Amino acid sequence: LECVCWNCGKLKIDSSNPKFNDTQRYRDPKNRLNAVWNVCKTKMVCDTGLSAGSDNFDLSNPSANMGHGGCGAAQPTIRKDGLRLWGSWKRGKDESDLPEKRL
Repeated sequence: LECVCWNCGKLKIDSSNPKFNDTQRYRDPKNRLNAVWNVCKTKMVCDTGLSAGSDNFDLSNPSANMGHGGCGAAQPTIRKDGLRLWGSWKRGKDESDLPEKRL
């Protein structure tokens, strides 16, 4: 659940991130899952393939602009409570907004 998007169900990360391929190197399925989850447990938003922060529009190599097609939905923080799972959404940078906690 942490590794997968909450709404579209797609992986939060794609081959775009070099760390993703570094994790993909692993042959054991368990180790691959551990690595991918370790990388993806920080991504709180389903990336839409548009890296915000790079203003250089390189037209020489269009091959590096095809995102997996994410929906941008905010991701929750998942915690274990006995036999239950709790998901806490956090919105924006403002600290006055209480996170939305749902079972």
